[PDB]
Amino acid sequence: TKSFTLPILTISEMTNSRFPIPIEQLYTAPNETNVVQCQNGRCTLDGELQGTTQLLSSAICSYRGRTLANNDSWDQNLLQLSYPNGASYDPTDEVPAPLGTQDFSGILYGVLTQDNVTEGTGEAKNAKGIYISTTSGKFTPKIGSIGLHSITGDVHHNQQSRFTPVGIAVNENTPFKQWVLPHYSGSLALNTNLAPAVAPTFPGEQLLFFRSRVPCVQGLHGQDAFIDCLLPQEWVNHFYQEAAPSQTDVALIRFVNPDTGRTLFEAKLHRSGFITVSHTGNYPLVIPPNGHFRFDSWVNQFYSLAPM
Amino acid sequence: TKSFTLPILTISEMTNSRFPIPIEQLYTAPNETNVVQCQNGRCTLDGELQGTTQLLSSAICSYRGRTLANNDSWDQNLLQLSYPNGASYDPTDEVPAPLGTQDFSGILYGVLTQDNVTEGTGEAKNAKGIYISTTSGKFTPKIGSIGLHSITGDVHHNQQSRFTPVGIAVNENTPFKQWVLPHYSGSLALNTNLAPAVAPTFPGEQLLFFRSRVPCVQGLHGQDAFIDCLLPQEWVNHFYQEAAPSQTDVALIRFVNPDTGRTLFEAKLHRSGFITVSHTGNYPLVIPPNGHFRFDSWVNQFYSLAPM
Repeated sequence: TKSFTLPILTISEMTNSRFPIPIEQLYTAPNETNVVQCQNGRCTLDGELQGTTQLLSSAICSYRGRTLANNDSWDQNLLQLSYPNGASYDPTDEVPAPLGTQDFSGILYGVLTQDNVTEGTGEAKNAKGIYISTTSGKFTPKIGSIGLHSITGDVHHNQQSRFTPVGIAVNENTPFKQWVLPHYSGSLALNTNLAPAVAPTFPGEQLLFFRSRVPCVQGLHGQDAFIDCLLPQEWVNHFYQEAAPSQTDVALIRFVNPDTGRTLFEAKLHRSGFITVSHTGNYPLVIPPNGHFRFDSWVNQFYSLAPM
Repeated sequence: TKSFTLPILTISEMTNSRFPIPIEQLYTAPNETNVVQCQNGRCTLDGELQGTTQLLSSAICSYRGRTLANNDSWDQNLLQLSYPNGASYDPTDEVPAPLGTQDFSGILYGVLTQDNVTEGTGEAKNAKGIYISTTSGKFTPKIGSIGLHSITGDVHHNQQSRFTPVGIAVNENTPFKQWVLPHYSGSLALNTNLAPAVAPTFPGEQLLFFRSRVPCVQGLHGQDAFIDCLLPQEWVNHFYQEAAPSQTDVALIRFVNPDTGRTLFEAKLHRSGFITVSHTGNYPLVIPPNGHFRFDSWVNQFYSLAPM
């Protein structure tokens, strides 16, 4: 039996598994009416990837394929999605959508690049600012196509194109809802192959999130936009490499000062890949920059954590 | 002795350590006039980071800090830098520049985001297209600031801002030179704290690179823009985590087809963190997509690799 371990990384040495940006904060909050069912950053403790989760942060909310002109005021072009090797996407794969597809509802903003242009064409002429909205009828990544709304630049028809994500956007009628899953097939079919929803079951416990501030290119004045993941990408990749068998349903872990080994707080790491702590209320944790989690032992799902 | 290991990954499961994009190819070539002294993706086999190397691919070529207006027709603003993890940048730190700073000469293109704006301000109005040129006299990241040439959008003064890299650009007088190090202090001072230059010393050997195509938003019509790194970011992170003692100066590795067990080629993984192979000339490797590297043993200085 290979022993279960965690990476020794500090929180600032880890990446959000739902958007390609660094983790900034540990944050615990109740679920209130949210269904916490994100599809990126989902991995069991014994290394089984779930949902739309893959290994590369540079593939999260990234798309590539061939552009196709579309007669619509919002989506002036569609993107026929292709695998990184170039082959067309296969909707029969047992996944909710292409791996790395955005798992939040609202507008994703980024830059499309296409066939290289001559130097004389002008500055950044092969860069197009794009809104990818999940509330558009053309957002059907499971079927292999998404809608591109151009803001800056001219998107050319029938060119191999790559989309690099930058942030999210909120306009007058499209709020950013990080816990509302997109309809990966639009209205044509229901979502499939989803990683399960997660929630604390033991009274007094709340989920502990790895929190990042995602750039917001429109809306949300005077407030930070947040994307919260259940596992950092480095933990997903570690469990995938190690594939250590899970001895019980819950691994007790301790957040420690690495110099002294002293425990700052303890938490429950559940076998399906999420963390709970004993706290009541919204809470951004105050922790030393050198602290990190350490696997302690395997316990039961109703172990009584020390309050933090 | 703790045993040295490699992560089990195909090359499409690897990230370029000099730009946040996946690896696409393996490539070997002679050094001819290039001084190979990149500063990102530098790590010894026993886990010692060098140059400007840090652990997050999402921090490579990313910048953050506060903008300030600048009376210049090219650099209309400067970015007063932090470290990419937000920690105050101290120019007396023993680093060439803030970790993750671009290590190629030319123009880096990306998107700047600033204080969030109201919805009514307009679509993507908190997104600014930016050229960051290393040939500008304002590219002095070691001193604590870089110049921002805005193409689209209005860069606001004295706002906490983030720069997300998208690709490179080539205008009429700024070629993309991936092996010409920037002057991190400009003309005021020479580069400091550099990871050493690398070159093959054994007869018949050449460096082996992990190669990606970087998007180019201006210029290089009909040509591909390549960024070559000495180690994938996943190997940097793995060596940092494991810190396995190096038993000799050279680790013999092999690239295998896991189905047939065939060694497609063997290579020297040097203690200072780079790979050499036995080949003469420019050669993009032809390899099956399921191939991966394996560690064989520690060898001496005069091991003769099988030609590939």
